[PDB]
Amino acid sequence: VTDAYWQILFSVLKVTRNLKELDLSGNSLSHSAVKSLCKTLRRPRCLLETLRLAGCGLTAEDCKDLAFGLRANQTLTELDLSFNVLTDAGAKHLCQRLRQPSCKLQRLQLVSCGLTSDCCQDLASVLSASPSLKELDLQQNNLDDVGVRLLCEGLRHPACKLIRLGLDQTTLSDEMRQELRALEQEKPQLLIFSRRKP
Ligand code: NA
Repeated sequence: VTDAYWQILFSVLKVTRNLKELDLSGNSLSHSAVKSLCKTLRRPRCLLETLRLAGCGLTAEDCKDLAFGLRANQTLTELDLSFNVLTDAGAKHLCQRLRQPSCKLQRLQLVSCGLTSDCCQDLASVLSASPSLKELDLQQNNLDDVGVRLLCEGLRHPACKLIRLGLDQTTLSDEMRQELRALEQEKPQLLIFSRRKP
Protein backbone atom coordinates (compact mmCIF):
# COMPACT_ATOMS: atom_id res chain seq x y z
CA VAL A 1 0.00 0.00 0.00
CA THR A 2 1.60 3.17 -1.35
CA ASP A 3 2.53 6.40 0.41
CA ALA A 4 0.29 8.54 -1.83
CA TYR A 5 -2.65 6.39 -0.70
CA TRP A 6 -1.83 6.79 2.99
CA GLN A 7 -1.37 10.52 2.45
CA ILE A 8 -4.88 10.80 1.01
CA LEU A 9 -6.28 8.44 3.65
CA PHE A 10 -5.20 10.58 6.57
CA SER A 11 -6.47 13.69 4.81
CA VAL A 12 -9.89 12.06 4.56
CA LEU A 13 -9.79 11.42 8.32
CA LYS A 14 -9.42 15.12 9.20
CA VAL A 15 -12.68 15.91 7.34
CA THR A 16 -14.89 13.02 8.54
CA ARG A 17 -16.87 13.72 11.68
CA ASN A 18 -17.30 11.90 14.97
CA LEU A 19 -14.77 9.32 13.85
CA LYS A 20 -13.67 8.18 17.30
CA GLU A 21 -11.90 4.84 16.74
CA LEU A 22 -9.14 4.29 14.15
CA ASP A 23 -8.02 0.65 13.73
CA LEU A 24 -5.22 0.03 11.22
CA SER A 25 -4.18 -3.36 12.66
CA GLY A 26 -2.67 -5.67 10.07
CA ASN A 27 -1.64 -2.88 7.69
CA SER A 28 2.08 -2.39 7.26
CA LEU A 29 2.67 1.29 7.92
CA SER A 30 5.72 2.75 6.24
CA HIS A 31 7.44 5.64 7.93
CA SER A 32 5.64 7.93 5.49
CA ALA A 33 2.30 6.51 6.68
CA VAL A 34 3.31 6.93 10.33
CA LYS A 35 4.24 10.59 9.93
CA SER A 36 0.95 11.36 8.14
CA LEU A 37 -0.94 9.75 11.03
CA CYS A 38 0.97 11.97 13.45
CA LYS A 39 -0.60 14.95 11.65
CA THR A 40 -4.19 13.73 11.93
CA LEU A 41 -3.44 13.25 15.66
CA ARG A 42 -2.14 16.83 15.98
CA ARG A 43 -5.17 18.51 14.37
CA PRO A 44 -7.03 20.07 17.33
CA ARG A 45 -10.39 18.60 16.29
CA CYS A 46 -9.05 14.98 16.47
CA LEU A 47 -12.03 13.16 17.96
CA LEU A 48 -10.05 9.93 18.24
CA GLU A 49 -10.31 8.06 21.55
CA THR A 50 -9.05 4.68 20.27
CA LEU A 51 -6.07 4.05 17.99
CA ARG A 52 -5.10 0.48 17.17
CA LEU A 53 -1.75 -0.13 15.49
CA ALA A 54 -1.26 -3.83 16.23
CA GLY A 55 0.88 -5.83 13.85
CA CYS A 56 1.67 -2.86 11.64
CA GLY A 57 5.46 -3.16 11.40
CA LEU A 58 6.14 -0.25 13.74
CA THR A 59 9.72 0.15 14.93
CA ALA A 60 11.43 2.19 17.64
CA GLU A 61 11.68 5.31 15.47
CA ASP A 62 7.92 5.22 14.89
CA CYS A 63 7.42 5.57 18.64
CA LYS A 64 9.27 8.89 18.60
CA ASP A 65 6.93 10.30 15.95
CA LEU A 66 3.99 8.84 17.85
CA ALA A 67 4.80 10.37 21.22
CA PHE A 68 5.48 13.70 19.49
CA GLY A 69 2.16 13.67 17.67
CA LEU A 70 0.30 13.20 20.97
CA ARG A 71 1.77 16.06 23.02
CA ALA A 72 -1.29 18.26 22.43
CA ASN A 73 -3.90 15.46 22.51
CA GLN A 74 -5.99 14.92 25.65
CA THR A 75 -8.81 12.92 23.99
CA LEU A 76 -7.11 9.61 23.05
CA THR A 77 -7.78 6.99 25.76
CA GLU A 78 -6.94 3.63 24.15
CA LEU A 79 -3.69 2.84 22.34
CA ASP A 80 -2.75 -0.63 21.06
CA LEU A 81 0.84 -1.11 19.88
CA SER A 82 0.89 -4.92 20.31
CA PHE A 83 2.81 -7.11 17.88
CA ASN A 84 5.36 -4.54 16.76
CA VAL A 85 9.09 -4.88 17.35
CA LEU A 86 9.25 -1.61 19.26
CA THR A 87 12.09 -2.69 21.64
CA ASP A 88 12.91 -0.86 24.89
CA ALA A 89 14.00 2.11 22.77
CA GLY A 90 10.51 2.57 21.31
CA ALA A 91 8.99 2.08 24.77
CA LYS A 92 11.24 4.83 26.11
CA HIS A 93 10.03 7.42 23.60
CA LEU A 94 6.44 6.52 24.53
CA CYS A 95 7.01 6.77 28.28
CA GLN A 96 8.43 10.27 28.07
CA ARG A 97 5.02 11.36 26.76
CA LEU A 98 2.82 9.09 28.91
CA ARG A 99 4.63 10.44 31.96
CA GLN A 100 3.47 13.99 31.21
CA PRO A 101 0.64 15.27 33.44
CA SER A 102 -0.98 16.54 30.24
CA CYS A 103 -1.29 12.99 28.89
CA LYS A 104 -4.29 11.07 30.19
CA LEU A 105 -4.18 7.67 28.51
CA GLN A 106 -6.29 5.03 30.24
CA ARG A 107 -5.51 1.79 28.37
CA LEU A 108 -2.13 0.91 26.87
CA GLN A 109 -1.32 -2.48 25.36
CA LEU A 110 2.29 -3.43 24.55
CA VAL A 111 1.78 -7.17 24.06
CA SER A 112 4.67 -8.89 22.30
CA CYS A 113 6.67 -5.73 21.59
CA GLY A 114 10.16 -7.01 22.39
CA LEU A 115 10.37 -5.21 25.74
CA THR A 116 12.79 -6.27 28.47
CA SER A 117 13.66 -5.23 32.00
CA ASP A 118 15.41 -2.19 30.51
CA CYS A 119 12.11 -0.32 29.91
CA CYS A 120 10.56 -1.04 33.32
CA GLN A 121 12.13 2.04 34.90
CA ASP A 122 10.47 4.23 32.26
CA LEU A 123 7.24 2.23 32.72
CA ALA A 124 7.33 2.59 36.51
CA SER A 125 7.88 6.30 35.95
CA VAL A 126 4.60 6.33 34.01
CA LEU A 127 2.87 4.17 36.65
CA SER A 128 3.73 6.56 39.47
CA ALA A 129 2.88 9.80 37.62
CA SER A 130 0.07 9.13 35.14
CA PRO A 131 -3.21 10.92 35.94
CA SER A 132 -5.45 8.40 34.18
CA LEU A 133 -3.66 5.12 33.27
CA LYS A 134 -5.84 2.20 34.43
CA GLU A 135 -4.77 -0.70 32.14
CA LEU A 136 -1.27 -1.73 31.09
CA ASP A 137 -0.85 -4.93 29.09
CA LEU A 138 2.77 -6.16 29.06
CA GLN A 139 2.05 -9.82 28.26
CA GLN A 140 4.34 -11.83 26.00
CA ASN A 141 7.48 -9.81 26.73
CA ASN A 142 10.76 -10.96 28.31
CA LEU A 143 10.63 -9.28 31.73
CA ASP A 144 12.58 -10.87 34.59
CA ASP A 145 12.77 -10.12 38.32
CA VAL A 146 15.00 -7.09 37.73
CA GLY A 147 12.32 -5.45 35.63
CA VAL A 148 9.23 -6.52 37.57
CA ARG A 149 10.64 -5.27 40.88
CA LEU A 150 11.05 -1.85 39.25
CA LEU A 151 7.39 -2.11 38.14
CA CYS A 152 6.33 -2.95 41.70
CA GLU A 153 7.92 0.30 42.94
CA GLY A 154 5.66 2.13 40.51
CA LEU A 155 2.67 0.01 41.52
CA ARG A 156 3.14 0.75 45.24
CA HIS A 157 3.24 4.50 44.65
CA PRO A 158 0.16 6.08 46.29
CA ALA A 159 -0.45 8.05 43.07
CA CYS A 160 -0.58 4.88 40.92
CA LYS A 161 -4.01 4.11 39.60
CA LEU A 162 -3.84 0.84 37.69
CA ILE A 163 -6.65 -1.67 38.02
CA ARG A 164 -5.48 -4.24 35.44
CA LEU A 165 -1.88 -5.22 34.71
CA GLY A 166 -1.25 -7.88 32.08
CA LEU A 167 1.99 -9.56 33.06
CA ASP A 168 3.40 -13.04 32.42
CA GLN A 169 4.78 -14.55 35.62
CA THR A 170 6.25 -17.57 33.81
CA THR A 171 9.97 -17.13 34.51
CA LEU A 172 9.77 -15.01 37.67
CA SER A 173 11.35 -16.40 40.83
CA ASP A 174 8.98 -17.52 43.57
CA GLU A 175 10.24 -14.57 45.60
CA MET A 176 9.03 -12.31 42.78
CA ARG A 177 5.67 -14.10 42.54
CA GLN A 178 5.23 -13.64 46.29
CA GLU A 179 6.03 -9.92 46.01
CA LEU A 180 3.30 -9.73 43.36
CA ARG A 181 0.82 -11.54 45.58
CA ALA A 182 1.63 -9.36 48.60
CA LEU A 183 0.87 -6.37 46.37
CA GLU A 184 -2.69 -7.67 45.90
CA GLN A 185 -3.26 -6.72 49.54
CA GLU A 186 -1.44 -3.36 49.57
CA LYS A 187 -3.43 -2.40 46.43
CA PRO A 188 -6.77 -4.23 46.64
CA GLN A 189 -8.29 -3.04 43.33
CA LEU A 190 -5.34 -3.99 41.06
CA LEU A 191 -5.89 -7.17 39.03
CA ILE A 192 -2.80 -8.91 37.57
CA PHE A 193 -3.87 -11.19 34.72
CA SER A 194 -2.24 -13.34 32.04
CA ARG A 195 -3.99 -15.26 29.24
CA ARG A 196 -0.88 -17.49 29.26
CA LYS A 197 -1.48 -18.76 32.82
CA PRO A 198 -4.18 -21.50 33.08
NA1 NA B 1 0.54 10.89 32.71
